[PDB]
Formats: sequence, structure tokens, C-alpha cells
Amino acid sequence: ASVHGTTYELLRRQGIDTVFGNPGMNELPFLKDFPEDFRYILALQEACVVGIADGYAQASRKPAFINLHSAAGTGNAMGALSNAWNSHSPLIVTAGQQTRAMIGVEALLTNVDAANLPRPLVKWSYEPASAAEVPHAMSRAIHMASMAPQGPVYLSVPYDDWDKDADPQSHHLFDRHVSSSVRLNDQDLDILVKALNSASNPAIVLGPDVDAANANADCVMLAERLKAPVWVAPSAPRCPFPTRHPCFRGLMPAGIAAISQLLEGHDVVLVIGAPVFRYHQYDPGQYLKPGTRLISVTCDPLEAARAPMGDAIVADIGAMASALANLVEESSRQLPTAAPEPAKVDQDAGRLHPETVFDTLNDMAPENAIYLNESTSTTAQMWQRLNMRNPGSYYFCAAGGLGFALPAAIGVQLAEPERQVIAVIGDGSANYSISALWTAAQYNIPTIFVIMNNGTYGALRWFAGVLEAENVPGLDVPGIDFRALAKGYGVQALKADNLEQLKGSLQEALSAKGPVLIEVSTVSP
Amino acid sequence: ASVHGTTYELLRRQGIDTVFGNPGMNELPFLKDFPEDFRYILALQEACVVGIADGYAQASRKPAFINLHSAAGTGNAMGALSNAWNSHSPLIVTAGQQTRAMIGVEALLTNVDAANLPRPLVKWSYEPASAAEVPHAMSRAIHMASMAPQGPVYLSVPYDDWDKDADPQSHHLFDRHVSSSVRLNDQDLDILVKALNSASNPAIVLGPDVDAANANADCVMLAERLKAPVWVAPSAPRCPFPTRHPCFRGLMPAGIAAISQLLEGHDVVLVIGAPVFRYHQYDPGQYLKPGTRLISVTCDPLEAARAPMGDAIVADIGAMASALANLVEESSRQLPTAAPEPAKVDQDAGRLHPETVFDTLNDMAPENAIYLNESTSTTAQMWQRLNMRNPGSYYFCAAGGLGFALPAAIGVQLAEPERQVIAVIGDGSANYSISALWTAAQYNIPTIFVIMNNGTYGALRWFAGVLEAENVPGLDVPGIDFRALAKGYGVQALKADNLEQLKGSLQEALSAKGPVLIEVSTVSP
Amino acid sequence: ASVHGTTYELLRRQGIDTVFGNPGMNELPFLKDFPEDFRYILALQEACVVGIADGYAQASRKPAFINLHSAAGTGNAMGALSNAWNSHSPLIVTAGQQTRAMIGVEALLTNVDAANLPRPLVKWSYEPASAAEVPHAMSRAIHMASMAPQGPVYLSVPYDDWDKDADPQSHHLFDRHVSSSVRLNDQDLDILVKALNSASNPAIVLGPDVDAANANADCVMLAERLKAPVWVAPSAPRCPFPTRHPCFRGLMPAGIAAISQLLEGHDVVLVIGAPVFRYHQYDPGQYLKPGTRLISVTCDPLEAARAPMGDAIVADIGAMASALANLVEESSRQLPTAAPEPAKVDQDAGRLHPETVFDTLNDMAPENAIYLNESTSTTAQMWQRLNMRNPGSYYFCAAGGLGFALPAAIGVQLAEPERQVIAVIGDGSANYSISALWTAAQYNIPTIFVIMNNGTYGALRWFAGVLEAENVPGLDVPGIDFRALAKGYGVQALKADNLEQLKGSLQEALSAKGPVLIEVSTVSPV
Ligand SMILES: Cc1ncc(C[n+]2csc(CCOP(=O)(O)OP(=O)(O)O)c2C)c(N)n1
Ligand SMILES: Cc1ncc(C[n+]2csc(CCOP(=O)(O)OP(=O)(O)O)c2C)c(N)n1
Ligand SMILES: Cc1ncc(C[n+]2csc(CCOP(=O)(O)OP(=O)(O)O)c2C)c(N)n1
Ligand SMILES: [Ca+2]
Ligand SMILES: [Ca+2]
Repeated sequence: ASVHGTTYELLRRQGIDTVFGNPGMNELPFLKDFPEDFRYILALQEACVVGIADGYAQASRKPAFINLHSAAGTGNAMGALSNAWNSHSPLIVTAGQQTRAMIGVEALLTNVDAANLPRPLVKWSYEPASAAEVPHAMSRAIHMASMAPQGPVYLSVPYDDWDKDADPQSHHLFDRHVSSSVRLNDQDLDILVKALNSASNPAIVLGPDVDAANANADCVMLAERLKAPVWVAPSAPRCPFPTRHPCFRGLMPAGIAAISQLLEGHDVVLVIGAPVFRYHQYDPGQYLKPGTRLISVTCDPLEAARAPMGDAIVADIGAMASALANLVEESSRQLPTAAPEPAKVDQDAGRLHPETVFDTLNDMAPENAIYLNESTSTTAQMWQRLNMRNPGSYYFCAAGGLGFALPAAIGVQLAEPERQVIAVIGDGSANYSISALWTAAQYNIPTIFVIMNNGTYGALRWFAGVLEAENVPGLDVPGIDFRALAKGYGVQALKADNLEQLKGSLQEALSAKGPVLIEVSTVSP
Repeated sequence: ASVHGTTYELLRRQGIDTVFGNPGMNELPFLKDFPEDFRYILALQEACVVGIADGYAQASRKPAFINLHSAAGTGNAMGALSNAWNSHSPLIVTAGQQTRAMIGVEALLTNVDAANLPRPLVKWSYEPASAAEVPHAMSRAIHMASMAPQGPVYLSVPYDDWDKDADPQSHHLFDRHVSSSVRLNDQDLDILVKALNSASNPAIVLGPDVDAANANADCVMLAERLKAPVWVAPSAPRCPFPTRHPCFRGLMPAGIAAISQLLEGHDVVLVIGAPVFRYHQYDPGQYLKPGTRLISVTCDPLEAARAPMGDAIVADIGAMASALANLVEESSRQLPTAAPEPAKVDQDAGRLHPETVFDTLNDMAPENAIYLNESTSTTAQMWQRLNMRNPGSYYFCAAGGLGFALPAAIGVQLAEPERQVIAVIGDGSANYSISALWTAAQYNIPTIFVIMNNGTYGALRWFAGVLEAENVPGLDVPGIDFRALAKGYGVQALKADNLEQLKGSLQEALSAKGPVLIEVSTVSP
Repeated sequence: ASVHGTTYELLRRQGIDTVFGNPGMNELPFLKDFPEDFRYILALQEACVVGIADGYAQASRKPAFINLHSAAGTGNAMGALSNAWNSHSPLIVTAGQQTRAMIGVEALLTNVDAANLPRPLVKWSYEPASAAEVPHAMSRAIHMASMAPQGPVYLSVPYDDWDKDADPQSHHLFDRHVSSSVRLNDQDLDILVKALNSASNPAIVLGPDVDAANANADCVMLAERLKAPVWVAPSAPRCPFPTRHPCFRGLMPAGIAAISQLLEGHDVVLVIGAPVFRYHQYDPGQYLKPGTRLISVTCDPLEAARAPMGDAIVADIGAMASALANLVEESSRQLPTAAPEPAKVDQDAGRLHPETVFDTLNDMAPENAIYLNESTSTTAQMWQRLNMRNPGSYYFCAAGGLGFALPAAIGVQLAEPERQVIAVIGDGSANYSISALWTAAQYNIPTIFVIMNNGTYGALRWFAGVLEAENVPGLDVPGIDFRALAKGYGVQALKADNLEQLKGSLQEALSAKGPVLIEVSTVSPV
């Protein structure tokens, strides 16, 4: 068989049936004779291609396949690649390389030193030394992406390899099954269990790897057993817990001092599926107040090694959560009391306060909605005013890289056609990957886009104030008609200048059958 | 406290008490006020420094700490790092960098783009952005090297960082315990054990991670239970099974065809702590023959990803091995029959054959001896003729990089002062790190060095013969006097031109007080 | 044609006839049927292989070809490559890779991510995408090494490539001639010449690239016309100027403050072929005192960019030096004030002071001797006491990496059979590349090795002192017998325990036919 055929067989047999891409001259020899059991998803830009794939991989909890054009295409995606890395997304990035005979002369379309391009934002980057090796390298890439901790990979392949004769011994790759579903040995696990049952005032902290592992329900059972308060690790890329559950305590502020102070009083603090920690703002202080010990359970050796305090276990989050939830005894302590309901902010007949939007989104959206956030100045209000009962109901750019929510909201919706995806994106952030809108329309992927328009970078201006920094240029974004952009890419558009219009626009988008964008006028800071 | 104080406190609390090094100007501010509870092992050149630390780390099954000088020192040790990578040696390599104020002008001794230098032969590579961050980076290096899969790490530290004040929060890293002692979940583990129980003709292949995890005994119990034959994986850097056990079948040849042929007949083949496969010579064919199904247990995701066949499980070798040995049913099949005893080769009163040397060593060395091998052309005869009952009995350069055995043998002897270490080393390979001899004499480490002197790069002449390659230069190394080399570095020397002399020198060396080198006149190929 | 035949044809057509190597299996398909117009130099260890090739490349002023084994052999030589990078040595480093079919499975001997290995110490790292591209790749490596600024390059070749058919169009690369022999345009050169003519108190500073270009004599002319004092840039890897010329000022100490002080009062300071500057010891102060202007002529963009002060011109040192020597006016100023003569140090009949050794070498050695230095605590004294009036008379680890001088002194001597190489090497430094001696014996290369045995890492102890560092481990190296090491590798050995023995040993070694090692008992700094 050919490399072309042997490779499509490898993907098939590994459970791959979708290729998100933007094509070039180097990817043609691979894209040709596109099998009937595969489906192609075009995006007009590479950051969009990878963002859609990303959203898709995270929601489906399975690797996504990507096909990009040489260096220019690989480069245009590296922003999105930055987010994927931080979110442990299993992305198999494949880029086309110039014909082997033209690489030396560095002809146009030649990915020079290709393996180094994506570094250091990838787990594995490689260019095969021969055509016949392609299938095997594809196997490595697939498994390298899928193994815990999950992450994006990169494979460069000359477009002249696809027609070449594949190595018959390649068939051994087809049904290779690699497992990293592992957990702490019985002995050291019983000691951890013992320590948990002996804790007088334990707290729990959950990160994105919990939602990734669909370990959410096990973490609920674990929290209820231990009758422990639950927090989401700072800068959360996902939601690992029910926001209305009695134990839930909200999202931790992304600061050293704020976190140690919040943990003060708790003797044992168990962190699951989160870096320790994902700080953001400057808040020098004590990592942990005396009397508080920390135990981290991550699937990433890099997270475990860099943690400034506490002990760590490197195991699979799905396996560990399940074991712990089924091992720990039921504490007699009283079950924590659910946090009070956020008060309703005063709203006039003019511009809408972000608080009003969320309260409104929470009232009208189906219970199994899926929210994406890239309204940077309103993350706190969002996490508080949005009741998210189910797994994989929240997504936020994991390396803080803007341009992720728009496309990712498309990939998620594609992966979850039964759940209404609602992307909440600031007017600034909506520009980074605006072209992505075209994909939602072309394939009729029914994402509802909510654009919060403050005419500026609320977040940036804020930080500006927390630095007393005056005379900063480039913070305003006036003169952007999001309705016209939506029209440009064939997506139904709507506007809400007030609460009355907001309620109306939302009505009509949940009833609509295709993608819908709503530009909402929000107060300025 | 100073970064200096805090850093040594960290090393100490993490169980490190030994520094293997060759000092430079950028290392003195680190080395000054050397605490009494630490020991410093000086080697004359950096391949020797690392090699010794490698042997030490492998034998002790704990991280070894190394201190080298900037780029030139790190550079000199690169070859040694390639072996360490392949052998998963937990080595924390640190190099002195120019004072921060003089980095910009690239002053003499400035490690340019330092983190990139050792790549790609290290798990992690880093230079802290500030002095206060040194301790934390050191904590990372420590854990990144100890965690599975174990391997060398690299830390570059500007020499002015040591006197600066350390962060008071750094005390949290002192007692951080990180665990990767994990095994497959209960559900999937059951499936595996059932598969092993159901096998009609099982075979077991073992690699170096078995010996490193001291799982040798557990593997012995496993093979006794399944009554299946046991093989060591090709290009073995270690021995993880009694070479006299009834199940032991020896070192697999390092060829694709030869391995698939050996494995023909066995329905299920269990590979533990080894790559699949570490082939060497070009021997094209089938990876496996039909009827054979492969299951691999590895602690390194890189190995699981690049296996061209079989299923893989990524987990700690210790926990996995111990789990399987105490779970599998005891087959009723008849325990395999021990392999015959190598045949005695005809030996005249002249040049000694490698077979004779090994037979004499075996009939004279203590039962708990430890052997290192850098006698390239006689590896096969070595594995057949040495009885190695105990774990940690064999070391061989894991990436084939010559210059390992000699320093490593000193590192091992240092690690195991109660076990007589005997390094067998070709006349060719003895020169790569000849200078390490001095460390053996200086620190009174009684390692025995057997130099197999045939006057030529033997394994090279062999290969050249298989490739029908003619007129190849640089294969002969005449005119080296090893006794004179040993006298040069203060190491007692003896020579064995015949058997009588061999017996006598061996008896004298085993008795001698300090290190001893025997130059043996062997026959050529 | 095979890739093997074509590659060897390219090498000869490019002037290469020597291959410095340590063979491995991956390199055997390359070394086989070794052509009769080529010669192979074996060294027993990689750093020794590269070090010899380095000395050979620097002395001959031509690129040198290297053949090493996969990752491990490349790795062993990376310390030596750090020195070569700093000395702009044109070294073509080739390493054999596993057969293309066994790279994926990462068989033993596989060089993983090979091109990344020697980075950041190479101008170019590459592994070709196919067998037929090898020749083109070797062409690139050859030219990347030879083009200013010259440096080491790296090429990894799967061993199954050598037998495969080469592209017939590969013959176009045979006579390819690349030139970077360039100087500053006429208009901007005139402006520079005017600034030199108009200077009231100009000073000249010269680095290693001057000696590399053989621009020493043009610098002499220039220094004479400008009647300017001449200094060698700090951490000098080579000697760019007659040490006894009336203009010679000596070696600049490697300190910021020391240098601005030495340059005070000079209105214009012209630096040629050196980084600005290769400082060493922490010596904070003013880069340049006010009233002092700096002009740097370098062949390396990296050097011009990183200079903390001054204007820079990136051009060929050979051409720029020649143009300037022949363009400047002759000044009627008086020559620099004569340098004091270095004093004869107090010397008993016991252990030898470095200064006694240097004066004695200077008295007995031929006018055209070549000295290498890896005697780390005696460098300043060496420069004062050795009269080197010829080009290419001095070499010293350019990145400060020990293990250079001994192998390099062999490369140099091979390259200069008519000039007597004298390597002055510390007891510490001698160990990094001890096995190189074997190469001297085998090919009968008459290098003389002077081992300065003081029992200690002298420079370190000194630094420990200038730091007030107490209880530093590992500064002593007792119990090394260098006569034994020499015998071990088949090199004739002598011992100098005092002045009388030293004189006799030097006389004897200067008349010997093969290589000689002299162990000199010197006084310790203690
Ligand atoms: C690609 C990228 N560019 C720039 C930034 C820095 N940044 C963070 S928030 C922000 C403005 C976002 O404003 P908007 O999306 O309108 O939401 P708001 O902050 O107004 O709530 C910028 C530029 C980033 N995180 N990613
Ligand atoms: C650092 C390094 N250099 C070169 C090689 C290639 N090589 C492998 S075996 C060998 C000859 C070894 O000679 P000797 O130690 O005498 O063993 P023998 O083959 O003679 O038994 C060489 C040059 C290597 N593997 N590693
Ligand atoms: C590869 C390498 N290792 C270590 C050093 C640090 N170093 C610089 S000088 C020196 C002392 C060398 O001693 P020796 O050769 O006896 O000369 P001496 O100082 O006694 O004159 C050392 C270890 C270095 N520069 N390069
Ligand atoms: Ca030999
Ligand atoms: Ca010394």
C-alpha cells in the first residue's frame, strides 16, 4: 500500500475521523483521495483552525487532528498552540513540507528546521527521515498527544512521501493501544487515604484536568464524603465542579497571598488536576500559612516539579479521583453551606452591566449550556452569576491567549451538537480570530456568539490602574461593527443596547437553527 | 538566609550529600564554605565527572549531584550525558555561569544560550531569571530528575547569585515529596493478569528499568509463576535477572528479524522496563510473527510512543512488577530448564581468549561482584560466562558511547563499597576517560580494571567485515602501555600475557587494598 | 556516481585532503575505500580529535574536516567546539547517523534531534532529508565554515546514504567559489582614514582574527604610520603583533575598569579583529573615559552588535587591514615610550618559578617557535617574557576551555612542520586531553610539551583568594606522574626539577626527532 493509504488506515483504526485544516501546496498530496469515512473542516486562518480543533478535542476528550501549511501556517497557529499547551489539549498538528528534493535549496514553501518551529509549545516535534517512516511517526504523534499528560504534537512531512511505498510491517501500528490510566500503589494510597480521613478541616482545590478526565462526578462524591469546601484553581481553563453545589466556594483569586489566606485554617489541602499554582497578578506573601499542609495530584511531571510547596503525586486524574472517592470514609462533620446568591446590580434603561448579562444568560439558557469566556474584565462576575451543573460547561483561554473562544466555541458545538454553546467574548478579543465565524456558517454549527462591547480593553485599563500607569497608548477599540462582520461571514447578527433588547435577542438566538451573533452594548470602566 | 545556605539546605533535606565535579571560576562562589556534611568528588575531566556520578546514581538508585564549569565543562561531558539519557540516570547537572552583569557583553566563561547547550540530552534545562529563584529552580531540577522516567537535568547559575538573599518562602521546598510510584488501575490490571493467566506459551523480556527499580526479585517470582522463559532486551545497559536462573535465556540479539524469530511460538510476550526495541545492526524483517502479541510496561512515554508493535502501559516498573508477581496464578506447566553451561574454549600458553578471561573471572570473583562492560567485541561471551545472581551486577554504556565503564566503575564502587567492582574494558575504549583512574587512587576506591588489549578497535573491524567495507582507516590502536598509564595516575598495575599470569594478577587484585589495573593480552579478530 | 564518490570529489575540489577522526560504525560506510590522495588522522578521544583539527585549521588558515561518531562522539567534543566557536575556527564536523530505516525506532547509535546537539556552538547544524542531498549539504557546511566569520559547522549523515546514487547535477558544486573578502565602501573608508589622520593620540587594539587573516604585517605598517601604541585585546586566543616591536604595549587585562584606564587620553581607539571586549574578571567601571572614541573593525556581526560602546564596521580583517595600512598618512609624532624589560625573578636551585621557565624558553627557543598556552595562572607573565615576532606564534583556548592546548599543539605542528611547536601546559590542564599524546607518537609529530607541574589548579586558588573564599574543595591535583603518562602513550619523557635540569631538558628536546614531554617542577602559589 502507499504511505497515503497506510496512514489514513492508522488514523481510522485509532479513532480519528475528522481533519481540521487550512490547505496549501504541500498538503495536497495528502488531502487527495480524501476517504469517505473522514470529514474535513476548513477554517480561513490557522489560529482559527487550531482553536476549532482545540475546542473540539477538549469537549470530546479525544485527540483532534490538524493539517496546516508549512512554516507560515504552523506559525500562524502558534498563538493558539500556546493555549493548547497550557490546557493539556491532545492536538496532532501535521504540516506539509516541500518535496524532499527541494528542501536543500530551501525553495518556497520549505519549512526550514521545521522541528524547532513549534518548540517549546509542543510535547513532540518531528520530521521523518524517510517516506516509509511516516506512518510510524504518525503513530508516535498520536500516542504522544494522547498519553498523560495530554498535549499538542507536531509532525512535518514532505509532500512526496505520501505516494511512496509504505512498509508492510506498518500494519503493526494499526491497533496499538497505549494506556496511562494509572494511580498510586496500594500502600502509599492507603497512607494518603488515612491522612485525608484524619484531617480535621480539609479543603479541596480542582483544576482543568478534572474536567478533562470527566472526573467531576467523582470529585463531587469525594467532596461530600470529606464534607470539604471546594475551590477552582486560579486562571481556570475549565469548570471541574458544580457551581451551585453546597461545597463549591468559587474561583480562587490568582494571587499567592490571597490563596494562602484563603487556605488559612485548613490543615490538609488536596489539589487535583491543577498546577500549583496558576498565579497571575502580583501578590507577594506566604505560599501557605503555617498549620496548612498541601497534597497535589497532577498528571504532569512539570507541574509537580515546579510547585513551590506541598507534596505531589503524578498519576492519571480519572484513576486517582475514582480511587479516592471510593476509598475515603464518610466524615461525620456537617456538610458545608452553599455560597449565597449574588445580589442583583442596579440596571438603568441604558448600557448593560456585565452582571445583568450573566443574570440574564443564567435565567434563559438551557441547564446544559456550555459557556466560553473571553470577556477579560468580567471573569469574576461570570463564575458567580452562571450556574454550571454539568461537566465541560466552561472554557477559557488557558495561557490567557486571546483568539481562542471564538473558534473553540465552534469546535465544542461541533463536538456537542445536543448542547447549546454560548461564547461570551469582549469586543477586543473578538478580533483575534474573527474569520472563524465563517466556519460556523459554512457547516451550520449553531454556536451563539455574545459580544460584550465596551469600546475598549477593560482588563488592560484595569491593570493600568493597578500600576498607576498613565499615558498608555493602544487601550481603546472604537469603530467596530460586529453586526457587519457577522454578516460578512454569513452569520445571523443581532444587537442589544438595553436589557429589553438583550432579553429579546437571546430569545431569538436559542430558537434560531444556525450560528447567531449578538453585539451587546456594555458599560465602560 | 543566603541563596547559598538555602540551596545546600535544600540538597541536604532531599538526601543529597555528595558533589561530583570539576571546578571553575563560576563555581567557586557555590563551592566556598563547603559544608562538612557534604563530600566532594573531584575528577580531572568532565566526561569522567559525569561518568562517575552516573555509576554512582545507577548503583545507589538515587539522584547524583554534579557541578561543572560553564559551557566548556558541560560540553566536555555531553558524550557522557548521551549514555545517561538512555539509561534513565537521575543526574542533576549544574554549571556555573558568569556574573549576571557580565552576561550581556559575553565575557570569557559566559555560557551563551545555556539551556540549549545540553539539549536534547536532558529532561529539563534552565537558567533562573533571578538569584532568589535559584533554590526553586534547584527544587525543580531535583524532582525532574527523580520522577519517572528518570533522567539527567541541567541548571545554569550565574555565580553572583549565591551570596544574594534567598526568599523566606523557599523553606517550603525543603520537605516536598514527589511520587510517581504508580501502576495500572484495578479494572485494566485485571484484564492484563487474565491475559497472562490465559497464555499457553508466555515469554518475558526484561530491560534496565527493572534493575534500576530493583524489581529483579519481583520479576523472578513472576517468571516462576508463569513458568515462562526470560530474556534481557538487546543492547542491555543493565542486568535485571539472575543469569543462572532456570528461566533465563540470555541477551536477545539486537536485530528485528532475529528477535521476531526468537519470539515465534509464544502467544503473549511481556516486556518490562525496556524499549521495544533497542535494535542495533541492520536486520530487516518482521517485528513480530503472526500468533505473537506483545505487551509492554514502560515508565517512559517516549518508549511507549515509538514501539512499532504491541500494546503499552506507562507506569512505574517497581509497582507494576510487584503487582503482577503477586496477582498471576501459578501455572501448572513445567518450569523451564536452565540453559547449558558455556563450553570451554581451547587456550594455549599465549594470548588469552575473551572466553577464557570471563571463565577465570567467574571462577574467582566473589558471588556478589559487580561488572561493567566496555569490551565491545566480547559482550556475547561475557553474558554467557558470568554468573550474576544479584541485582545491580552489570553496567554497559546505554547509548553505546565509549568512555562510560571506567569512570562509572569508580562511581559504582563508591556506591557499593562492600561489592568488588570489576570493569572489563577494551584497549580502545579505555582511553576515552583514562583520567578517571586518578579519582580511584585519590579517594581510595578499590575498583578493579581489566584492560582487554588486542591492539585494535575490534567491534569495528567486525562490522567493517559484515559491510564488506575495505580500505578503512583508523581501526588499529597499537603502542599504548596501560601499566604506565595506571602508574601515571597512581594506580597499582599488573599485566597478564597468559593464563598463569591472569590467575595470579586476579588473585593479587582481589586482595590488593586500593584500585588495581590489569592489562591482559588478548587475541585479535 | 555514488554519494560516496561525489562527496569525496567535492572535498578534494574544495582543497580538503585530511580527515581528523575517531571512527564508529555509522562512519564506516564513509571511511571505506578511503581515497589515496586523502590522509586520516586518528585521535583516541573526540575532544582530542577536534582540538588537533582546530590547531591545524588555525595554523594553516584553512578549514579542517572532522569525522565523529553519532551523538556520543559529537557530545565528547562539544567542549572543544566551544573553544572553536570563540576562535572563529573553520571546522567541518561530520557525524555518522543510524541507517534511515532504523532512526524511527531509535535504534542504538541513533543521533536524536541531531542538529540540536551541538547548538548553540555551531554556525550551521543540519541533517539532509535524503541521500542525494548529502553532497549539497556538504557544500553548504564547507562554505558556512569558510565564510567570515569563520566557525564550526555540523552535518549528520545516515550511514546508508553513502552508497546511494548522487544527483548528476551535483558536479556544479565542485568548483563553487564563495568569497567574503570585502571592505568598507570608498566614501565611508575615506571618512575613517580622515579620522585616523586627524587623531592627536590614536591607540590600536588587535584581536585574534588579525592573526587568522595573516594581517599582522599590515597592522605593523598601520601602527608605524600612526605612530600609535598597540595592545592585544584581552583573553587573547592568538598573537596579532610582534611582541618586541616598539609599538607593542602588551596584553590588556580582561577588566572593564582596567581597560578604560589603559585607554585614557587617547582620542581615537581603533580595534581590529577582536570582540569589544572579551572581559573576564569582574572589574566594574567606565567602558570608556570621556574624550575617548572607539572604532571597531570586526568580521562578526555578533561582535559588532554586542559592543557596549563605539562605532563598528563589519568587514574582512585582511582587506580592511590592507586598505588602512596603505591609505593612512605618515604621522611625524614620536614612537611610543619604550617598554620596561621584565625583571629576572629571584630563583634558588629548587623548584622553578614560571618566570624562570619563560625567560629560559625565550633564550633557547628558535625565533620562529610557536607557543601554546594552557598554564592558567602564568599567562600575564608569559606574554611579557616571550618574544614572538612572527605571525601564528601563539594559541590559547579561546573560550577558556581546558583541553585545547595539548591536542591543538599537535594540529599546529602537523600544519607547520618547519616551526617548532612548544606547548606550555599546566598540570591541571594536561589531563583534559591526555590521550592526544598518542597521536603525536603515532604520526611522529615533533611537538614539545612543557608541563608546568605545581601540584594545583593555580588560577582557581588565586580566584578563591580574590574572593576571600574559604574551604573550597577540589583545587589540588597531587599524585600525577607525567613521565609515566608520556611513556603510556609512547612519547619520550624528561623531568626538570631545577634550573640546570630545565636547561638540559630543553636543549635535549630541541634536538629530538619525535615528540617530547618535559615535566617541570614549578613553585606553587600557596
Ligand atoms: C493574543 C493576545 N494579545 C494580547 C493579550 C493581552 N490582553 C489581555 S485582555 C486584552 C483586552 C481584552 O479586552 P476585551 O476582549 O474587550 O474584554 P474586556 O477586557 O474589555 O472585558 C489584551 C490585549 C492577550 N492576552 N492575548
Ligand atoms: C565515544 C565513542 N567513540 C567511538 C565509538 C565507536 N566505537 C564503538 S566500539 C569501538 C572500538 C572499541 O574498541 P575496544 O575498546 O578495544 O573493544 P573491542 O572492540 O576491541 O573489543 C569504536 C571506535 C563509540 N561507540 N563511542
Ligand atoms: C573544561 C574546563 N574545566 C575547568 C575549568 C576551570 N579551570 C580554569 S583554570 C583551571 C586550572 C588549571 O590548572 P593548571 O593546568 O595546572 O594551570 P595552573 O593554574 O596551575 O597554572 C581550571 C580547573 C575550565 N576553564 N575548563
Ligand atoms: Ca580492542
Ligand atoms: Ca597547576
